Amino acid sequence: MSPNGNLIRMLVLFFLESELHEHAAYLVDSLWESSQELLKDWECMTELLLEEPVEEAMSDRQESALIELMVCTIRQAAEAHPPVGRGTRVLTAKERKTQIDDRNKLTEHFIITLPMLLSKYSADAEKVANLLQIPQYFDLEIYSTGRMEKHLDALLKQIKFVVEKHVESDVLEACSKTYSILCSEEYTIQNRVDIARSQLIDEFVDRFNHSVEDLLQEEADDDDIYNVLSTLKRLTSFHNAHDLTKWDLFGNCYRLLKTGIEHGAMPEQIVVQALQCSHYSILWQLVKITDGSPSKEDLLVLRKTVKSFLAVCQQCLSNVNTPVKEQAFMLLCDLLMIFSHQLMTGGREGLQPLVFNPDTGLQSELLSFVMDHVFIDQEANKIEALHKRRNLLAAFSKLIIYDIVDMHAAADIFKHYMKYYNDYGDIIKETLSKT
Ligand SMILES: Cc1ccc(NC(=O)c2ccccc2C)c(O)c1
Repeated sequence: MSPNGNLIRMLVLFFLESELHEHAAYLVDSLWESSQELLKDWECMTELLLEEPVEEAMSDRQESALIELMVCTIRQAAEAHPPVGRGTRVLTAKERKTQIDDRNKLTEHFIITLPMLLSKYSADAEKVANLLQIPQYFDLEIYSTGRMEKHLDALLKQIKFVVEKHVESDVLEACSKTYSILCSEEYTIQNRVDIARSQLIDEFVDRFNHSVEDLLQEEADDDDIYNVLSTLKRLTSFHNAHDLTKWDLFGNCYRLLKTGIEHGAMPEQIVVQALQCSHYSILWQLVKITDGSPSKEDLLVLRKTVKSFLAVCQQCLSNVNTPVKEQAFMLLCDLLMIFSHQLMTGGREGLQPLVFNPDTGLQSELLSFVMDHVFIDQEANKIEALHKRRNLLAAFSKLIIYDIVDMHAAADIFKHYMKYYNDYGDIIKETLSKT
């Protein structure tokens, strides 16, 4: 009760104070054979996080660490195997009997408790985003069984509160996934969740649309810019896993982008988002046309939209801000691969009119950006910045293999930059071997 509250309050210390476990998930896994009972006392944890102290309190850092360890205990219990990167795998009678029971306990528990956790820590992005990893492991049918409808409203009350307080990519993406999980995976609750959502959205589209109109008509306030980007972000986040096509968002994005090309004076994050949103709008328009039995005008309407957007993305390569160029490029290398001749695979030859071949002028810019923004001259930030350029190239690499860009002009650049490996490599190899 308080005995297990000591063991866990010291476990959060042993993890934070010693460098002996860098990864929470690995720590929990290592103790799991020996210390399962203790590590599945979720009532003990949720207590320590919600209670007020008598004496000694918890530190913001230690709180964050309990939340993180907790989620890792919830996963290991649900999945009933060591985490990604410690695995090997056939449960026995009892192992499976235990798993079902653990899933029951953490669902029955967290349905009640997770609304309250979110409540208290509502403004802590890192904490909120880590708590929202928990529903995926719910036995969601129990939002019926336990007559627990009151608590599902309570999660949704709190998820609404978070998205309304937050603009960080981690929180919103975390909130979005949670809605996807609460939806599809049991009809019983699907209808209730669907409404809380499409009302959540409506409030944000009305807010975005007014902001957009505010911005463009205006001299343009620091607020005008706050409001446009603030709302857009919430919607872009959601539009990846949520089919927001019914709200014509592509329209206002396309205006913001067009205003930022024209008068050259659109803030860099508005543009990047405005893009990423448009792109999600387009992918969703495509799916409805793939799975439907679509008409001639249908194809030709989406086509006109795609060709107008491919031009925006191309144009946005010229934007001063390199975050824009990177996005612009990343979408160009995606879109040109999607609306390639591959689109006519699986007897879907009806889609010919959608296919796009990128011109010389565009191909010469898709080379430009590589030479300028992959292959540059000159701590934690830089290993991350590298894997990005890596991805930017790997996504351009796909266009080279299927001759969507001039493959010869590309390999000529790959010559020019790999020179010092062709020209001096052997000599540097055998040298470093003998030291
Ligand atoms: C995703 C995202 C990023 C940034 C912002 N907002 C701001 O940057 C902002 C707003 C008003 C006054 C000062 C600042 C710095 C936002 O709303 C959404």
